[PDB]
Amino acid sequence: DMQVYIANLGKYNEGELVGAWFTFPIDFEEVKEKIGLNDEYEEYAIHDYELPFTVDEYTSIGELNRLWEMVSELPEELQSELSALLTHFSSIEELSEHQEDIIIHSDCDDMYDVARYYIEETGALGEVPASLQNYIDYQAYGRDLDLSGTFISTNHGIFEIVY
Amino acid sequence: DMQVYIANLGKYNEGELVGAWFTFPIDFEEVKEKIGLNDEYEEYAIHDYELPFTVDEYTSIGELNRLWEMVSELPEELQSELSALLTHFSSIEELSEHQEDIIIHSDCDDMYDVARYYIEETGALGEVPASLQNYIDYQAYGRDLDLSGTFISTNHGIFEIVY
Repeated sequence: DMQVYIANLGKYNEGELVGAWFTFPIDFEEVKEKIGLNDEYEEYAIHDYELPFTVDEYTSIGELNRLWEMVSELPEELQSELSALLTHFSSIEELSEHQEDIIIHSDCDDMYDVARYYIEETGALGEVPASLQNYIDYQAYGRDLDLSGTFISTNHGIFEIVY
Repeated sequence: DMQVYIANLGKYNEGELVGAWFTFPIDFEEVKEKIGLNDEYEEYAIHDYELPFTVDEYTSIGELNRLWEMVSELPEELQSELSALLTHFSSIEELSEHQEDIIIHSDCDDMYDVARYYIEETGALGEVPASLQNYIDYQAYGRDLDLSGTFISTNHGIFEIVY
């Protein structure tokens, strides 16, 4: 759970490759004494990992401890879908800039229900007469809410990135 | 134009059948002297006609003069489509009972425009918000206006028989 397999730059041939699992936070010296060395300090071969995001094989461990703070800062419904938010954003820092703009529809599951929420519950367009209340198109209004703003659909609800 | 070919019960064999055209009103004696007789008074063989409605071959001429008053009483948009009104009613007298109930949409031509008239112009269901004004289904509301009341479609406009 949110861990790495970080050893080693020594043994490029990887004869009985070592270094199993380290959760966060991470010491340099504890991992270095866990995995040894190649008589000098070149380590953190990030071979395997298990993270909600993507990281390269040459990333410094300080950047991993930097990113872990911002990842563990967020609530679980954000942390369950960090790659889905990364499909619109570009970094965890940029997500941390706008981490209150994202509106979460746990109740709504598809665009019909999003339109029905914005019309029936909120009254964003105005009051709804009851004889009109059944005769309102939701699909075309849902398509125009899709083409106006930016909506992302996940398993839990619908994420709405607002400006 | 609204006339008949009424001769004769004499000459069942119709050897040089006579009696050409008589508009309304109709005399018994003028037609009888126009077409002759068979030494007695049996006449008004209604063979051909040209009328906005349907009449049988044994109808008395007094009933024709009776019906012509009610037919010529109506305005031309009713008189242009008397058979279309007869598809819902049963007689010209019954049409004369309810001759003010029929509402005429010269402007509207199909059920989409009838729904758009009842919603946008009248506001039968209430006020229309402008951001809602495009997102209102008219086809389903038109189908339910069709299945609720009684609408008849002609060349000129739409006839609405109201209760």
